Amino acid sequence: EDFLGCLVKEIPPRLLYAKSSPAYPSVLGQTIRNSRWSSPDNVKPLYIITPTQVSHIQSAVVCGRRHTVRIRVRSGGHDYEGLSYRSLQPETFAVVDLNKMRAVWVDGKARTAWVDSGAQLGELYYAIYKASPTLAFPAGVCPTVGVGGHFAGGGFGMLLRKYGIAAENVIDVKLVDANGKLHDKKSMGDDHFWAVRGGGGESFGIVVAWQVKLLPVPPTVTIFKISKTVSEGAVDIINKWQVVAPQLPADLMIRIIAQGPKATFEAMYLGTCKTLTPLMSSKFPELGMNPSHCNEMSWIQSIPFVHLGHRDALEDDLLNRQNSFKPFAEYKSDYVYQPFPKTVWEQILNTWLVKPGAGIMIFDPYGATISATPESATPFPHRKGVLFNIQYVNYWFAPGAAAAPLSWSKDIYNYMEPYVSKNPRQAYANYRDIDLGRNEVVNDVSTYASGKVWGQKYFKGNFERLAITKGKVDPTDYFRNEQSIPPLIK
Ligand SMILES: *Cc1cc2c(nc3c(=O)[nH]c(=O)nc-3n2C[C@H](O)[C@H](O)[C@H](O)COP(=O)(O)OP(=O)(O)OC[C@H]2O[C@@H](n3cnc4c(N)ncnc43)[C@H](O)[C@@H]2O)c(*)c1C
Ligand SMILES: [Br-]
Ligand SMILES: [Br-]
Ligand SMILES: [Br-]
Ligand SMILES: [Br-]
Ligand SMILES: [Br-]
Ligand SMILES: [Br-]
Ligand SMILES: [Br-]
Ligand SMILES: [Br-]
Ligand SMILES: [Br-]
Ligand SMILES: [Br-]
Ligand SMILES: [Br-]
Ligand SMILES: [Br-]
Ligand SMILES: [Br-]
Ligand SMILES: [Br-]
Ligand SMILES: [Br-]
Ligand SMILES: [Br-]
Ligand SMILES: [Br-]
Ligand SMILES: [Br-]
Ligand SMILES: [Br-]
Ligand SMILES: [Br-]
Ligand SMILES: [Br-]
Ligand SMILES: [Br-]
Ligand SMILES: [Br-]
Ligand SMILES: [Br-]
Ligand SMILES: [Br-]
Ligand SMILES: [Br-]
Ligand SMILES: [Br-]
Ligand SMILES: [Br-]
Ligand SMILES: [Br-]
Ligand SMILES: [Br-]
Ligand SMILES: [Br-]
Ligand SMILES: [Br-]
Ligand SMILES: [Br-]
Ligand SMILES: [Br-]
Ligand SMILES: [Br-]
Ligand SMILES: [Br-]
Ligand SMILES: [Br-]
Ligand SMILES: [Br-]
Ligand SMILES: [Br-]
Ligand SMILES: [Br-]
Ligand SMILES: [Br-]
Ligand SMILES: [Br-]
Ligand SMILES: [Br-]
Ligand SMILES: [Br-]
Ligand SMILES: [Br-]
Ligand SMILES: [Br-]
Ligand SMILES: [Br-]
Ligand SMILES: [Br-]
Ligand SMILES: [Br-]
Ligand SMILES: [Br-]
Ligand SMILES: [Br-]
Ligand SMILES: [Br-]
Ligand SMILES: [Br-]
Ligand SMILES: [Br-]
Ligand SMILES: [Br-]
Ligand SMILES: [Br-]
Ligand SMILES: [Br-]
Ligand SMILES: [Br-]
Ligand SMILES: [Br-]
Ligand SMILES: [Br-]
Ligand SMILES: [Br-]
Ligand SMILES: [Br-]
Ligand SMILES: [Br-]
Ligand SMILES: [Br-]
Ligand SMILES: [Br-]
Ligand SMILES: [Br-]
Ligand SMILES: [Br-]
Ligand SMILES: [Br-]
Ligand code: NA
Ligand code: NA
Repeated sequence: EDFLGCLVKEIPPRLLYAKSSPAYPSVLGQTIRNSRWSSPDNVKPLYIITPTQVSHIQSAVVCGRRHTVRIRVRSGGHDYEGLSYRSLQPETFAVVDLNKMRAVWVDGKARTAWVDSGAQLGELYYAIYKASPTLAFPAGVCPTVGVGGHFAGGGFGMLLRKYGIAAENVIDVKLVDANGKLHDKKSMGDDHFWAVRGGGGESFGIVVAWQVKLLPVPPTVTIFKISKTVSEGAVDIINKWQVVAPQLPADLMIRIIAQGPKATFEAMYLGTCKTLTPLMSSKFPELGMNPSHCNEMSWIQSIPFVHLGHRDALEDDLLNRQNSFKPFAEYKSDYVYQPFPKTVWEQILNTWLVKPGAGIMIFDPYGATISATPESATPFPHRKGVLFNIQYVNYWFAPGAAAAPLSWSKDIYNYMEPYVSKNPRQAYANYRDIDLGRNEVVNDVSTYASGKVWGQKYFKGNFERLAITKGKVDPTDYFRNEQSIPPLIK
């Protein structure tokens, strides 16, 4: 009653929910993306707060501090492990859900915008579009991903080779810290501002809004999706790709989707078919790309096209808060610095991707701008020398059929170990993977040593600076989860 008592004093009760409340279950599930985490055996928050004003957030944090109830913040709910709305083990926590704070204010001529953390990527992209056909912002591919978690974890998509990650294009934030104080860049100091942009969600306070710079794109971009089965010589072509793709011009990204003995080469080119074809002919003719393969469209139209395959449905695809896609999902990731021997590609395509419960593998090439940024200039370390990133995606759709796909994710990660990065085995923070390791808690504080185990995988040489920053802004580890930066102090 103590915490709840505090909340009602400053926050409109229509914005507060207890498990008792009749609307609680729908408020909880509304942005859950993973059916694994909605089943009733999952630990649920004691309370849910849905602020509409920043002062509501400040009040929630103050109350939380005063009555020692911890807060997990949720924006888009896409956390792979569900850590924005569940804990792994029993504990008492409130979720602050930001889905009602979703405004996007674009300043077209200044090429900047303020975006609320509760807005979804689709909404941010659309608002930029309404302002200018030739402005863009380099973030992820999924339109329902929340801005808050995405930017905090770094965030990258089809513009990553041109402009880098979403986080390194943030010029200001509005943040509520572990004491309910509201900061921006001017008032928070450098480590905190460095850490919050890429150092992972939750750990560095609740970001209310982000100011971004908007970047130029041509009025026309070109997409292609070219498939090659192993019969068509996939293994030979993908073997070339791993060396060529990272050093293609920054205007050209070619990623690979593979879900059987067949590679799909998905490309975004910031230019026309006219100029892409000779470039392909010159730099990667092994693909056999020709003008029939070109899809010219605006940058904004490329967003639903890349994720769905649709070309027609702009407002529907970018502005959607229905969420009927709640699969059971498991994810892992890897980084690759030196080329695979062609035999590994053969095993992947012919053997591993044809197993029971086998998943999907996505290959994003780096190099160019993302790899130009020094490794420590942001908390995101996977930069110079990276050929490509790998995501291992596993979907299933029935509650009892978990064992085989889980077993495949585990088995293929083991298989790949010799061929991917090591000491540490690097991983992408926004592809959250609890099997990389979790925090131990001693005297109600996350330990540095337990945090180090996964932390060096996500953040490499930047982990210690993140922990020191944490130590400065949240020494009592108020804002934490099972995989959040532990405070390092003396
Ligand atoms: C579901 C999904 C995820 C995707 C998809 N595609 C991606 C892509 O093309 N590029 C990427 O870089 N990442 C992609 N991902 C992963 C997402 O980027 C991550 O899953 C994001 O972390 C998701 O953000 P969000 O939807 O906001 O997730 P939440 O569960 O709300 O938060 C995650 C994490 O961060 C903390 N957090 C949330 N909100 C805040 C604020 N305002 N301030 C600080 N910290 C915050 C949460 O506590 C939690 O720990 C494609 C798809 C379909
Ligand atoms: Br109080
Ligand atoms: Br009210
Ligand atoms: Br209610
Ligand atoms: Br419930
Ligand atoms: Br709500
Ligand atoms: Br649900
Ligand atoms: Br998910
Ligand atoms: Br519970
Ligand atoms: Br406000
Ligand atoms: Br207060
Ligand atoms: Br107390
Ligand atoms: Br506490
Ligand atoms: Br567990
Ligand atoms: Br779990
Ligand atoms: Br735990
Ligand atoms: Br201006
Ligand atoms: Br602005
Ligand atoms: Br308009
Ligand atoms: Br995304
Ligand atoms: Br979607
Ligand atoms: Br800046
Ligand atoms: Br504000
Ligand atoms: Br304040
Ligand atoms: Br401020
Ligand atoms: Br400043
Ligand atoms: Br100031
Ligand atoms: Br600081
Ligand atoms: Br994260
Ligand atoms: Br700027
Ligand atoms: Br341009
Ligand atoms: Br053009
Ligand atoms: Br196509
Ligand atoms: Br094809
Ligand atoms: Br082969
Ligand atoms: Br070839
Ligand atoms: Br190479
Ligand atoms: Br080249
Ligand atoms: Br270029
Ligand atoms: Br042409
Ligand atoms: Br040509
Ligand atoms: Br050739
Ligand atoms: Br066309
Ligand atoms: Br178009
Ligand atoms: Br066009
Ligand atoms: Br349209
Ligand atoms: Br909708
Ligand atoms: Br490697
Ligand atoms: Br290397
Ligand atoms: Br098998
Ligand atoms: Br460098
Ligand atoms: Br720095
Ligand atoms: Br290197
Ligand atoms: Br490089
Ligand atoms: Br299934
Ligand atoms: Br099974
Ligand atoms: Br399951
Ligand atoms: Br099995
Ligand atoms: Br090894
Ligand atoms: Br190591
Ligand atoms: Br490791
Ligand atoms: Br693992
Ligand atoms: Br513990
Ligand atoms: Br204690
Ligand atoms: Br404890
Ligand atoms: Br240590
Ligand atoms: Br390291
Ligand atoms: Br590093
Ligand atoms: Br470190
Ligand atoms: Na290494
Ligand atoms: Na997982």
